Amino acid sequence: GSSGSSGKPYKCPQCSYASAIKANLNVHLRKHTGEKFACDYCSFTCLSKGHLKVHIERVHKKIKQHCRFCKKKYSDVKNLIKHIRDAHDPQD
Ligand SMILES: [Zn+2]
Ligand SMILES: [Zn+2]
Ligand SMILES: [Zn+2]
Repeated sequence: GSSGSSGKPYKCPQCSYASAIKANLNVHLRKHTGEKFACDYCSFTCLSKGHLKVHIERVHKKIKQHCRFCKKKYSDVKNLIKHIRDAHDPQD
């Protein structure tokens, strides 16, 4: 085999786990982490829901949007909903 000798230097700070590879320690620590809260507007993720609120309140507040029925542009997603409820209503 082309692999190196035994010893498992890369060790977990939280449990008895060890490996010979840094990527195996990185992947293992993902079990010990907190909850991932994802953004509703981008691929962003956070371990703190209060920082995720600030991310949306700064990055995705008064965000440009378009209608899925008439392709009209809108200045806020909340303004687009009122347009869909008036012009494209679900009969419910
Ligand atoms: Zn561990
Ligand atoms: Zn985002
Ligand atoms: Zn529309």
